[PDB]
Amino acid sequence: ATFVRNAWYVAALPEELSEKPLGRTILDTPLALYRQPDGVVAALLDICPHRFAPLSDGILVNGHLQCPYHGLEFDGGGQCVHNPHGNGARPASLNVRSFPVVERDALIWIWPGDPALADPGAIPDFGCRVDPAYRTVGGYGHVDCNYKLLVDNLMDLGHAQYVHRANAQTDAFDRLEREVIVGDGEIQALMKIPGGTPSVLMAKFLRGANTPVDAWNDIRWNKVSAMLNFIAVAPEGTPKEQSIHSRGTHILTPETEASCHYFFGSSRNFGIDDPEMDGVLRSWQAQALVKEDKVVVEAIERRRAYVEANGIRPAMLSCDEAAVRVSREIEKLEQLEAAR
Amino acid sequence: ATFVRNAWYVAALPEELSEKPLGRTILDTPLALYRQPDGVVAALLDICPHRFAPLSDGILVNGHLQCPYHGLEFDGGGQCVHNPHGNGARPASLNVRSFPVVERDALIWIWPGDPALADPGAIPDFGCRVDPAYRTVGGYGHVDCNYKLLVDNLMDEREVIVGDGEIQALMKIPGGTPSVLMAKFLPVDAWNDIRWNKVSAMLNFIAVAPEGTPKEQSIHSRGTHILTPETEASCHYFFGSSRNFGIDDPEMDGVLRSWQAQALVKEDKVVVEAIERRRAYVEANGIRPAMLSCDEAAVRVSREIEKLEQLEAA
Amino acid sequence: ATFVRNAWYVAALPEELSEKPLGRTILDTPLALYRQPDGVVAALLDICPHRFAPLSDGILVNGHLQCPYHGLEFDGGGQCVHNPHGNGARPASLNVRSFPVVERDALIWIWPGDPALADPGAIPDFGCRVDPAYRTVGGYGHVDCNYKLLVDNLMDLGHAQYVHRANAQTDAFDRLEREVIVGDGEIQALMKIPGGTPSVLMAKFPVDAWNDIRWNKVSAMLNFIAVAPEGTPKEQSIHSRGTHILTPETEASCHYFFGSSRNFGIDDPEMDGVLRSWQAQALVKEDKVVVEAIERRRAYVEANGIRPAMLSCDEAAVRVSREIEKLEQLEAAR
Ligand code: FES
Ligand code: FES
Ligand code: FES
Ligand SMILES: [Fe+3]
Ligand SMILES: [Fe+3]
Repeated sequence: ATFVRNAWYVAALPEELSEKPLGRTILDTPLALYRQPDGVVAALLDICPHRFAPLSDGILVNGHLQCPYHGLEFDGGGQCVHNPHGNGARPASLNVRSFPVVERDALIWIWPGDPALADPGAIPDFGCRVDPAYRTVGGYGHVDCNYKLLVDNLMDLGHAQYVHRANAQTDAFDRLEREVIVGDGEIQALMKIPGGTPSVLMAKFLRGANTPVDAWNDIRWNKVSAMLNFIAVAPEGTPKEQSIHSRGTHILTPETEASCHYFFGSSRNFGIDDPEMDGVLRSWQAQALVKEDKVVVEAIERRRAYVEANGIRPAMLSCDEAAVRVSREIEKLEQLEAAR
Repeated sequence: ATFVRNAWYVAALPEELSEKPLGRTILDTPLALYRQPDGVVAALLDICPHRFAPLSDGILVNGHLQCPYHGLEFDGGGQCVHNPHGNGARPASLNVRSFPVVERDALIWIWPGDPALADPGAIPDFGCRVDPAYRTVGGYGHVDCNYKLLVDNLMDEREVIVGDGEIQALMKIPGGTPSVLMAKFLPVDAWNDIRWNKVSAMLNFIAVAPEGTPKEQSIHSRGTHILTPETEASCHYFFGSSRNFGIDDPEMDGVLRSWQAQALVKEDKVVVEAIERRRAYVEANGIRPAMLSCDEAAVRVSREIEKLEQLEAA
Repeated sequence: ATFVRNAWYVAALPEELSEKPLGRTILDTPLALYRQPDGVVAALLDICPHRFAPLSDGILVNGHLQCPYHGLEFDGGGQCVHNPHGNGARPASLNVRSFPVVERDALIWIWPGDPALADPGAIPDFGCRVDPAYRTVGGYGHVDCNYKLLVDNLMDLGHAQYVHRANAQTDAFDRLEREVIVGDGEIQALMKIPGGTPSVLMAKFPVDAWNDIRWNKVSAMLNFIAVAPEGTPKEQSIHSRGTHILTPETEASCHYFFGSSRNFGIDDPEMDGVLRSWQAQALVKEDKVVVEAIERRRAYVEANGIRPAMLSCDEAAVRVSREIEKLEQLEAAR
């Protein structure tokens, strides 16, 4: 598998983690992820340097992760801090690899490449997730596809018109206005849907109001595979910036070449103290993201062998510009990294 | 990934198909099989030309299959007939592969190979299946073995008659014994014949009459036994019978629709699936099967298949 | 992948075998194992020479294994003895491979390698299993690891302080002493565990305990777990001699034959229960979970050239591992 290792990836949502380790593989690298007694998250290679047992099946002893096999103890920097055996000697050979972690924007970011190069300034901005003006709900999904298929999915949100038609179909789809803005390490795909009846989802945002609206569904990509969308709806002619909206976290992290982790969320500026609106967004996430999109991209992954064996290449449509530009940027990053 | 692609295979029974597409893989080729509003069956490659979504997860829009991902619509010839996006242009690059398909003898026949060579006149004759003189019932099953194993099993006064892409194994038993099924409709002759056509389509003839009687006027069933490879190690099995006895008996219909009664009893499925699991060992150790006297027809068939494979190798 | 094929392996416990065949794969070789009416065990390649059906799914007819598919019948030497078809001729091509088998010490040993070379004198000694002075209970487990991982597990029995902490803990761990003695195709790790409080298990039979293990090539081990009052001679201890015998199934899976042969409470059903409970919990659950997890990490370890870092407890396991690697490479280079 080719992955871009010198980049930050979301490995977990903070609420997934505790003093009980979580074993999760990112970029074909098995990790043991836990929150220490002092609250700091650690990420260790989930392979004990002694005989390769899963540290993730161990427990904390004195805030130190104890290997379940012969009881070596490790701190969050991977240092072996206790060896129960013989003279108890702890040479550097017993230290386990530790991965840089930044807990930011209610995300656990990990750097899986050269730890010397881990630069917190490179972490994409998802500040809305911790902004008290936004209400955020979301979760985790596992998907049996190459993460690039879900990047493709997200970078053409037009797919919602079909894949999510029961919730997302608009009668103004024929009048979509698209632009693509290309920045440095960042690409935006903008979509405005002018003058339509609100979709079923947008009508729920508005609490049933069914008169004509403008809607937007923009998305921002940052390398490698972190996206933030803007789903918004307002009375015709009222500015974007004044709209009720959800900024959607859509972040992918490769697991294996043919599987990935999907971290999703909605950060909304409306109905902030409304458990029933929470439910609308959670049920949307459960149906759209973890069911419908999964089913499409997992089917596409199953067709990979045929496509490759037969030299089949995708045929592009007018809606693909942003997805293609992103795909080419990822490929470029992949090749740059394969040189190092 | 060794198949004989240049041949007609059954992909479905007609009763499986409707305006809701069926996704089924034959010879490692995923198909979307559906009936258009005019009744006519279409068979498209189950891979959208845009981004490779399963067209079989789509629905018809004005009789045209719509990709479930971004809404490209296709006709039964695979032509893209609507592009929702932008200027709506439909360059030839948006067309999807369509397979030669013939509905005949209550079977859906598909040609997975070189479409230039697909001659509908070469489709095997299963006419009994739509002959009103016969009551025809049957069904479908899936098996986790190479189809050749089931062909071998099927093909096991004798005579074996060998022709070009057809082989017949005939057996007559004078003073023979009615099958349990037929006994009650009767000093008998019995017949058990089977006909193979390339690659894996068989029709048997199981019959009993008073001695003397033209086997053509016997009490008899003609059994449909048609295999289609799914992967190298799995197959589809279409079975059925066309009978001239008890034609209005629904209980008889029932037992003749049973997979285990008519096609493959569980104990034999266990055996053939186990044989498939021994393939790796057999190949690694250069082990070849040892044939018995009962294998004569199966061997002849096996050799013809291998020749057809070898042709396609280049 | 690479196995030591020229060696005896346990393929079954005798109690697993009957006139109903058992299909089991050893060293990537599928076998049909059964007991003939005269009591003699046969082991045939589980691939009918006709069309490759599992003979192990058939039954015996007049003491002969009958293929379930078209009913060829075979004797214990693999000779085809009946062909129900045609003239019933039995050409030599119908015979099936039969493997050398020795039933000894309440074990079924099979030689999967060059049959010219199978010397029954080479089978290691597990005589306690049929010694009237000992009571033996045990069984079979399947494990999704390469057998060498479970050899490691068994040869460093100081994982029991952690993996088996609920049953096997003892404070005296601080003060382990462990002696490795190397012999010819045989390695032992010995151990006094002195003056200590007994582990939960020991209590179920201040104490001295011992926990020795003997390995013989390829992967056959017998341990010695013993406790006695402080100051008591190792040899007057109540003890269990543990059968711990591994046989490769595939590159990444194995068969585990375990047993306890004890010299105490030998008429006592409650003790049977303590031992069978330990075997169930320790060997088939806890150790299984660890080694199966390590197996899953193999791809990463190999891809990244990672080598193990050894501790003071590892000598015996390392010596054994070196001997197996040596046998494995000695064979593949011929
Ligand atoms: S494998 Fe971790 S201490 Fe031995
Ligand atoms: S994958 Fe079919 S329209 Fe996009
Ligand atoms: S496969 Fe055993 S008798 Fe035919
Ligand atoms: Fe979606
Ligand atoms: Fe253990």
